[PDB]
Amino acid sequence: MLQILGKPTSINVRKVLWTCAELGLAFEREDWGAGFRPTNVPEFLALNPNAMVPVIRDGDFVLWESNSIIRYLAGRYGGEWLYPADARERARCDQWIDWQASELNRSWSYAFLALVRQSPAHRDAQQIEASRANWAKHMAIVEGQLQRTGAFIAGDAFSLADIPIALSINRWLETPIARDDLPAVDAYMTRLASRDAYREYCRNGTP
Repeated sequence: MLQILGKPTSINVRKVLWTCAELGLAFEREDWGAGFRPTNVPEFLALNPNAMVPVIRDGDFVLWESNSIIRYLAGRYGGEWLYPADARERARCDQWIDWQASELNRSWSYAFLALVRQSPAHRDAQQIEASRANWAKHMAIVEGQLQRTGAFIAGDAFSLADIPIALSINRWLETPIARDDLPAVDAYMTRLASRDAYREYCRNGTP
């Protein structure tokens, strides 16, 4: 049985949990992470030298890095419907998956740590606002893409890219900041409410 190592509140663990549910996988999840079970111990570092979650163990195969994990699971467990093999279709998915991790996630760092995790080390009002502003610019890109598709982030069909992207949008919506009206974004999140796993792991009250 697939093992998922990571606390269920982590956005990156939720990418993995959502993907498992969508694909139809059985799994066991162990709590690891800040506030649950500390990862900076030898037994965990041996699995992931980053000491971060998620990590999966699939038989003797150990993998870390959430976007890499969800790609693996879709590739391994009959997920061609979710992550299409055709190069151009897959590229449309990858662009948003990769951008989510490299630009969107980066943008929200200070504001999220300050306002949601209330970190004692992130109390600079100027940097909170700077992060919110930058985050908002990235959310406007998400909005334009969804106006263009009128459906899902990569096109007409729910895909792997919607998992990182919707979870990111959920984080934006659950952070106590003033936000511009983004109607394509709102219509997308309403569209996703039909998916059981979105309700369970994405729009479930947790930032």
